[PDB]
Amino acid sequence: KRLMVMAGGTGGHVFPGLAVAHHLMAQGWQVRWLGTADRMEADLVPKHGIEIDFIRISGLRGKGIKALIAAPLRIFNAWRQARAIMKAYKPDVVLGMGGYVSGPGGLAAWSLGIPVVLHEQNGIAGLTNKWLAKIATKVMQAFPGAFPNAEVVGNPVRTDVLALPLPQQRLAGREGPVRVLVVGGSQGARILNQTMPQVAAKLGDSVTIWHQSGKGSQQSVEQAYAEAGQPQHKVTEFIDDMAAAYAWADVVVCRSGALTVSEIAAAGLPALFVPFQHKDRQQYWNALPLEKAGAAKIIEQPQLSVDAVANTLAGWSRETLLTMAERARAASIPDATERVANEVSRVARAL
Amino acid sequence: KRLMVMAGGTGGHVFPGLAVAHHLMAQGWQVRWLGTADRMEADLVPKHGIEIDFIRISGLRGKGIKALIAAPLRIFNAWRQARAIMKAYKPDVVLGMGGYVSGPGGLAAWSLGIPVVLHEQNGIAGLTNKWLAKIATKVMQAFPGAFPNAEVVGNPVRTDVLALPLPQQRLAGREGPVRVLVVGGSQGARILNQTMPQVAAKLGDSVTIWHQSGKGSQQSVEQAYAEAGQPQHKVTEFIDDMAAAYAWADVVVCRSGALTVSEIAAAGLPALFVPFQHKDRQQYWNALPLEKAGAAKIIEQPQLSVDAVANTLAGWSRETLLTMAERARAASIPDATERVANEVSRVARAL
Repeated sequence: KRLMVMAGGTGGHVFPGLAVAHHLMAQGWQVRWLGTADRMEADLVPKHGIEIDFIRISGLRGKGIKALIAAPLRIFNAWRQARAIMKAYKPDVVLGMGGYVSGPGGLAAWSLGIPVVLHEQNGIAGLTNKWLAKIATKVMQAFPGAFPNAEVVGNPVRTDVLALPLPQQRLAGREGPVRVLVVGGSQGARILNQTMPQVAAKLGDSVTIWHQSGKGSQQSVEQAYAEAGQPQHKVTEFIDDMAAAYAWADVVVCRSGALTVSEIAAAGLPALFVPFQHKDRQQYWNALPLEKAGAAKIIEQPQLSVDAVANTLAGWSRETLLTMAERARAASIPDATERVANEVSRVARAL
Repeated sequence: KRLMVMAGGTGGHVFPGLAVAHHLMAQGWQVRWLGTADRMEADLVPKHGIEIDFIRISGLRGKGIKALIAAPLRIFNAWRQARAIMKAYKPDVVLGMGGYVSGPGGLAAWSLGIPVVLHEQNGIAGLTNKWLAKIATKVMQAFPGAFPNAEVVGNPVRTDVLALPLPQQRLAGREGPVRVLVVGGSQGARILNQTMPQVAAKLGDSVTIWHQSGKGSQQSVEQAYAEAGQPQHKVTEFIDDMAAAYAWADVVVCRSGALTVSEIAAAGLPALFVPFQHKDRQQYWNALPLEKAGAAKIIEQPQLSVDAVANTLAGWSRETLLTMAERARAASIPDATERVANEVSRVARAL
C-alpha cells in the first residue's frame, strides 16, 4: 500500500508525520512525502530514507480557503502540481498533519478520489486543517476542543518517556526538596533563563533545580544561580535523555508546544506551563487541556513574574504534586501513533 | 623591617608563606623570597609583586635535603649562595615554611646571626624542618604532634571560609538528602571521579552530590553519573567559590593536604578524608587530628572502595553530622596568619 504524507517542518508537523510513516513502513507500507523545497522537511525527510515530492505554494502561505480561491491562478497551479504527483505515485490514502502545503495536496487527493485523513496536533485547529477537514474522510485531533467532534487520539510520544513507571511508583517514598526541571529546548527559553535564578533565591532549600539553558547559555545561567546565592543547582546546556530527567523531576517548568504537552502527560508529570505568546495563543490552547484536568498551571506572558512562579511552586506539596502527576498520566494517550496509523489503514481499506 | 620567606616547590609551603608576606607588607614590612628557579614559586611569587632570589642546586635527582646534606661541596655552595643573598638584602628575620631550599637558607641566616622562624603545615614534620628546628629561634606547627613542644598555631585559611556561619546556624532546620561535596582540586582526584558515581548508585535519593572533577574531567564524570542512573547530580570542572560550596554542604569527601584539613575545620564541616597514598603518609597524619576529634573519617586507598565509601556515608545521620561539624569547628584556629606574623615580628625585634 502507498501512503503520501503532507506535513511540513514549520509548525512541527513533520515529526509526528514521520512517526506514523515509520510505523506503517514497518507494516510493509510504501510512503512518499509531499512538501516544499525551501522548508525544513526538504532536508529532514530524505535523512529518514523517505522520498519527497515538492510543489510550489509561494504567496499562498497564511491564506485560508477563501483567500486561496481568491488567487485562481496560483491555487490552480499548486493543485495541478499535486495532482500530477499523486497520479504518478498513486497513493491509496493521503495523510495531512497540518501545514499550508496540505491545502493544495488535500484538494488534489480529494479531486482524484483519494481518501484524505487529517491529524491536528494542537489545541486550536490550524488555518489549513480547519477548512480541509470538510473534504476529509477522517479527522483526528490530539486534544479535545480543536474540532467539535473529531476523534481524540493524542500525539506521538517518545518510547523512552512512554516506558516510564507510573507516577505513584516513581514518586513512592520520595521526600526532600521538590525537584524542579526547567526545560528551554535546543535554543533555550530566554524568560526562563532570566526568571528561575531569582525564583531559586526566593524558594531556597525548598527546591532543587535542574535547569536546561539552551545552546550557549549554560555559562550565563550557571552564573545567574551563583549570583542568586543558590550555586548548587544543576545547569546543563542540553538534556539528551529527557526520559531520565522526567523520571527524576517532581515538576516541570517549560513552554507548551503540542508534542511537549503530550510528552509531559505521558510522563505523568505536573507542569507549570509558560506558553509562548502569540495573537493565536496556540501554546496556550495546547496547555489548557492539562490545566483543566488539574494536572498543570498556565502562566501566560501577561502574568509571568518571579513572584508568580515562586508562589505557584511554593503552593504545591508532595501530596498535591502526586495528584497532579496522576491527572497528567490520566490525560495521556500512549498509543497515538498506532491509533493514527490504524485509522489511515482502515481508510485506505475504504472500510 | 625586612623579611625573607623561604618556601619550597609546593603550594603547601608557598601559599601560607604568601599570606604571611602580604600581611606584613601591608604593615610597612619589606619582604623578599628565597626559592628555586625551577619550582612553582619562581612563577607564582613574582605574580604577587614580590621579588625572589634563587638558590641554584644541581644534581639532586629529586632526593631533596637528605641528598644535599650528603654532598659536601653542594651544601657548602648552597649555604654560601644564601649568605650572599642575605648579606645583600639584610633581612631582620627569616621565615622557613618547609622544603629543602629553606635548609641552606636557614643555615645561612643562622651563620649571620639572623633569627630563624619556622612553620610546619603538616601532621608530620618535613625532614628539612626537623633538622632546621635545631637552630631555629622559634618553631610553630599547624597541628600538634609534628614536633613535641612547638607552639600550635594552625594554618592560614582563606577569609571567605573563615567567615562562614557556625555549624548550628548552617544546619538549623536543614532537612532532606545529605549534601555531599566531592572535591578533587584543580587537577581532580581520579579515584574520586571513578568511585563517587558508583556510590551515588548505591545511595540513590538519600544523597545529593556536587562533584568537582578537575580540569578536563567534567564531561567524563557527568557521563559516569548518568550511566550510574543518577544524572541529576551536579558536576563542575572547578569550584571557585569554595566558601559557597562549604555553606551548602553537609559533608565533604576529599584529599587531606594540610591547607585543606585546616580549611575544613574552619568551615565546621564533617569530612570523609581519602589520604593520598605515600610512604610518609603525610595526608594521613594531616587528617588524623580531625578524626581523633571525631570530626571526620579517614579511608586510605588500601581499604578504599565503592562499598567502603557508601557504607560510611550511609552510616552518618544528620544529628551525627551536626556533631561532627561542631567538632570540626572546635578544632579550628582562625588566626594562623596573624599569629605567625606576630611571632615573626616579635623575633625580628629580638623580644
